[PDB]
Formats: sequence, structure tokens, C-alpha cells
Amino acid sequence: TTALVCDNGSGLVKAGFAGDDAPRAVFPSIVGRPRHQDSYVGDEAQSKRGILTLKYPIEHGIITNWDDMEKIWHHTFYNELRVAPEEHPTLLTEAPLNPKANREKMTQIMFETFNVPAMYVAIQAVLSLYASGRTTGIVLDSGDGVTHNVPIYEGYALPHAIMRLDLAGRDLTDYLMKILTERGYSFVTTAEREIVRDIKEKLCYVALDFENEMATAASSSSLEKSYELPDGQVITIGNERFRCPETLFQPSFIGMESAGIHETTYNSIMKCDIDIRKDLYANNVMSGGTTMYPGIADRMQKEITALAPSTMKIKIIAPPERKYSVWIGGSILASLSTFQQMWITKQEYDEAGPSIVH
Ligand SMILES: CCN(C=O)/C=C/[C@@H](C)[C@@H](OC)[C@@H](C)[C@@H](CC[C@H](C)[C@H](C[C@H](OC(=O)CCCN)C(C)C)OC)OC(=O)[C@H]1CCCO1
Ligand SMILES: Nc1ncnc2c1ncn2[C@@H]1O[C@H](COP(=O)(O)OP(=O)(O)OP(=O)(O)O)[C@@H](O)[C@H]1O
Ligand SMILES: C/C1=C/C(=O)O[C@@H]2C[C@@H](CC[C@H](C)/C=C\CC1)O[C@@](O)([C@@H]1CSC(=O)N1)C2
Ligand SMILES: [Ca+2]
Repeated sequence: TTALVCDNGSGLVKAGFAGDDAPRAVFPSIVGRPRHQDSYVGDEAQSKRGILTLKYPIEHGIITNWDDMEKIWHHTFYNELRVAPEEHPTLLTEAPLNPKANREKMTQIMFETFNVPAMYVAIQAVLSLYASGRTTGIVLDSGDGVTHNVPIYEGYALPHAIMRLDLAGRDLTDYLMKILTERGYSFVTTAEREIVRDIKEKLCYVALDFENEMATAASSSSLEKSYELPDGQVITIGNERFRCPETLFQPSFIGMESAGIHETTYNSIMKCDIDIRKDLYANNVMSGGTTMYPGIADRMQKEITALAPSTMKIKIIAPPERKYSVWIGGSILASLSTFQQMWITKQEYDEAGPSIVH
């Protein structure tokens, strides 16, 4: 009777059991194959990253390689959670604006390949909102491969008001790699990309005011931090710390014509019924690894406040567990009494087929 919750991200799989407070398994969403003259999945491929070429079956939150996605799900059930999938209801997650045909293929594979007894697919951002104890709010979900603004009213996303930025954590890593390369370091390989990811996570932050932070870094060493590389060389960064994530608010830093995440948040709220905007402004929930930066919630507060009506009460909620918010929300929902009627059963699939999932 124990359901499974699998939150499949562009970069990381978060998997576990409904009712747990954290995912049992968190591993890279990769399939690795030998570079030269048979497959490795997840942590397997990370170990052998040196000798493998890596594929990510999910791009910008959307499954694009179904052969390798099947390998991921098989690995999730059999090697990480160590379950027989035919014995467990399985809650899967999907990105906002996931194409309807993709949801159908997810459904077909769960029932026909893994013979699950029941399953469901929920939108990631909605689950994050639930995990914060809300059914109304606007979620900023930013992961490794995509960022979305998702306004939600009384339990349900408002699809017409969703906004999408094809920029998230991996882009920020790649930008810092570029900055550090121009300063004379060599960050090229897959393992080297991972070093820069770690630098980013450990030392980058979002400035409250970019211009004043730049002025400070130009006139003082007070913002410098150092990082010891694996070969023992020490790197010092100052304004690189906040120029990297500034890209979220200024996508032009990496050549992108898109609006920044503050403008997409505002534009999302402005797409919603005027009568519910007060509730959205007061319930901005941040979700995903790329919202983890120190300063990001305060900066969002400042930027939304500048855009919004004078008298508007604005609140940014940044849960400490938000690297895993989506998963936690799925764990709560899949263990909820009210949800047990909502599972798609094998018996319903066999009669209606994949279309059943809408
Ligand atoms: C998923 C498909 N969907 C859209 O895509 C819509 C699915 C509808 C059919 C409902 O699914 C039955 C949704 C809307 C569910 C979500 C409820 C979430 C999980 C959470 C439940 C509380 O848990 C916390 O608050 C955790 C706090 C952690 N600190 C309860 C346990 C105390 O409430 C936010 O709503 C409800 O059941 C009622 C109940 C209270 C308001 O609505
Ligand atoms: N403390 C941190 N500061 C900044 N970034 C972080 C931190 N921790 C994790 N990240 C970043 O978050 C990303 C992974 O987050 P998450 O698991 O939410 O994404 P995902 O679900 O795999 O991707 P997506 O939601 O885009 O499909 C990575 O880019 C990682 O570098
Ligand atoms: C620790 C960890 C973080 C992460 O988010 O990992 C995911 C998954 C990973 C896959 C290859 C990597 C070598 C394997 C495991 C790292 C998993 O790619 C990422 O690191 C990529 C590359 S750099 C970056 O910022 N995103 C993100
Ligand atoms: Ca995600």
C-alpha cells in the first residue's frame, strides 16, 4: 500500500516513499556511455564520468529521450529504491506546460513497461506550493535546466499565466566557467564543470542592488572569497560571486533576450484575474536548487515591490528545504486520504489507454 514519489528533474532525480519527509534517493539524471569503442545510469555514470559521454534524458524539464528515461526509471525502482514497481502506486512529476502527448507516454511506460498498479502525474510547481502549506500562491521554480513562474489558485495552476525562462542552474555554472576561463583558469571537461558548479553553490549570491555591489567590489576586497581547487590551486572571486546569479535578473548577461525572473513573476501575476492578485503577491513561494542563493528572496522582494502597486503587501517565502520542495509536496499529496481516489488504476488504463491521464 506504500506509494512511490519520483520527481524527475533535468539534473537530479529525487525519489522515495510517500509519507517520508525527504527523498530516499537523490542522484544525477544521466545515462553514461563509453567515449571509445552498454550503459551507466545515475551515480554509476558519475563515478565513471571520466570515461563516459553523458546524456540528460530531460531537457528544460521536458523528457526528450524516452529510451534513456526508461533506463532512469528502471534504475530508480530496482537499484535505488529497491522495489518491484508492479507493487506500488507511483506519483510522477512533470514540468509546467508539459505537452499532453508526453504525459501520455509517461503513462504508457509506467503501466506497460513497469506494470505499476496505479499512477498519477502532478505539476512540480504545484507540489512545491502544497509543501509550504498553501493551495494559493505563485511559485518560482528554478532548477538545473528551466525556470517557471506558476500562479496557482485554490489548488490548481492557471496555465494561461505560466511563464517560462529557459535559463537555470546549469546556465549559471556555464557562465561562471566562462568568467573563470577568461581569468586564466581552464574549466573544460565534465569533471571541471562540476568543480565550477560547486564553486557556484558555495560562494555565489544575489546582490540586493547590483550597481552598489559592483561599486563595493571595485573599491574594497570585502566581498572576496577563496576556493581551493582539487589540484591545490586557490582561486579568489569577488564580483564573480554575484555577477553569475545576476543573470537570473539580467538574462542578457548570457546573450538571452528574455525578461528576468522578477519581470516574469510580475508578468505572471498580471496575467491573473485582478481579484486574486493580492493573494499571489502575498504568497510568492520559491522552489528549486537555483533559488538557494543567499539574497535571492530579498532581491525578489525589492524588485516586485518596485513593480507592484504602491499599497500591495508583498511576501517571498523561501523554505530551507526548497531543494526538495517538489518531492515533499508529492509525498504529502500521495499520502493524503483525499488523493487516493485520484490515482489512475491499471484497470482504468487497460480500458481507456494513455489518454486517461488528462
Ligand atoms: C494535484 C492535482 N491538482 C492540481 O494540480 C489538484 C488536486 C486537488 C484535487 C487536491 O488534491 C486532493 C489538492 C488541491 C489538495 C492539495 C493539499 C495539499 C497537499 C496540502 C494538504 C495539507 O498539508 C500541508 O499543508 C503540508 C504543510 C507542511 N508544513 C493538509 C494535509 C494539512 O495542503 C496545502 O488540496 C486538498 O486536498 C484540500 C485540503 C486543504 C486545501 O485543499
Ligand atoms: N546552494 C545552492 N546554490 C545555488 N544553486 C544550487 C544550490 N544547490 C543546488 N543548486 C543548483 O540547483 C540545480 C539543481 O536543482 P533542482 O534539483 O531543483 O533541479 P532539477 O529538478 O534537476 O532541474 P529542473 O527543475 O530545471 O528540471 C543545479 O543547477 C545546482 O547547481
Ligand atoms: C552533486 C550533484 C549536483 C547536481 O545538481 O548535478 C546535476 C546532475 C549532473 C550530472 C553529471 C554530474 C557529473 C554527476 C553528479 C552531480 C550531482 O550535472 C549537473 O551537475 C550539471 C552540470 S554543471 C551544473 O550546474 N548542472 C547537475
Ligand atoms: Ca525540478
